Amino acid sequence: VIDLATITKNITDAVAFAKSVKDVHTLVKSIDELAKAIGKKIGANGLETDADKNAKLISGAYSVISAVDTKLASLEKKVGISDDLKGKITTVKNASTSFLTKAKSKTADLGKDDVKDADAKTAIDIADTGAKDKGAEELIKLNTAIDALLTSAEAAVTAAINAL
Amino acid sequence: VIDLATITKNITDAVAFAKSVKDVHTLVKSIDELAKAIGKKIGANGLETDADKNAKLISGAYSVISAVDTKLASLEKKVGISDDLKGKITTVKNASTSFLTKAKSKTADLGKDDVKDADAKTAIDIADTGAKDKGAEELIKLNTAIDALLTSAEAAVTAAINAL
Ligand code: NI
Ligand code: NI
Ligand code: NI
Ligand code: NI
Repeated sequence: VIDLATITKNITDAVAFAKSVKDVHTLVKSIDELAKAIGKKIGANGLETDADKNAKLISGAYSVISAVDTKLASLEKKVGISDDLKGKITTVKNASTSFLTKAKSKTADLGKDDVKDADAKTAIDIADTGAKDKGAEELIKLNTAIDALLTSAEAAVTAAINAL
Repeated sequence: VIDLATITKNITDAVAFAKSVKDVHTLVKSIDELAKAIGKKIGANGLETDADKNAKLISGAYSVISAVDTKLASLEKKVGISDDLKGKITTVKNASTSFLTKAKSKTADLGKDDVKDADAKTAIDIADTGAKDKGAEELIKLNTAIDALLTSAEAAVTAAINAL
């Protein structure tokens, strides 16, 4: 009296799902690395200060969240996910779309020839002490939503290993 | 007479190692998203063309690979890793150190007030049909090295679940 095939499939499934979620979490976290580059140039010894001219960096962030967005779109579709987890996915996807919509709507500010440090922070820096009025707020919401989904996905992996 | 607990620990350890590896592969792949942004502004409908002024975007990529490099430096140190995997990690960390070294070395090209698209491509765009002479070559190497590490890491997870 025991049971292995079903338990094995359950760990495989839960791990496969966590993989997709983890990949999305990494991408979102990575905007924090891009924010460190606001107003920075590559110099002889690493990043040094060279304020402003940030547009293409924000474009980078936008490109990354685009990929997040596309990945979640595809996750939303996976078969055999619990209603629960599908909901947590939708919350992330909504947050991601939100960020992209906000950024687009601030084209005049974020796409101009010289986006100043302050404004770049309002788009992509979650520790921004300024207004978070050009993406940052939406980025915080995304971070909260993906942290929730990842917590759930990893919980399932743990449960599937210990139900062993 | 199989030892549920040793099998369980091995799944857990292999999965935690893959988690770290996977997070590094995603950070490296993300450079491909950033490259899509070279010479693009955020516009009312998404990225649109706005040539050049790419320095801060390259800084972004630089920042991201710093994070990769740091993560691998920590991985290198994990206890209980097989010599084989350790070697596979070293190949990745070497490649990321290489990238940062090359970028730094091309400061006069990459940190100037107007880095043109072509140049940006030679740093951070692995499908660049131009020279790969300011980072791209090293980024391609990094890509190969982490793909190999990831393949190994994921193989171990599947072995660990299958050994079950
Ligand atoms: Ni300057
Ligand atoms: Ni997070
Ligand atoms: Ni322009
Ligand atoms: Ni790859």
